[PDB]
Amino acid sequence: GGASVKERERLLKAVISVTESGAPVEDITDMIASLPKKDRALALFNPEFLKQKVDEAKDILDITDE
Repeated sequence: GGASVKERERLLKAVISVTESGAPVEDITDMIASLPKKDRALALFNPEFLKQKVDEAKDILDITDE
C-alpha cells in the first residue's frame, strides 16, 4: 500500500541494473514504488517484468518532458 523505505531502495538498485548511466533512476523508482504491492514484488522477482515497467516508465517520462 506504498513501499517501505527498505523496499524502495531494493527497487532503486533493481532499476539501476536494468538501466544505463544517466537514466532517471530516482524518478523511475518513484513511479514503480507507487504500484500495488503484488506488482512491486513481481518487479523485484522477475527481471523481465522489471524491464517492462522500467522501459514504459522511462517512456512516459519522455512524453512528459516536452
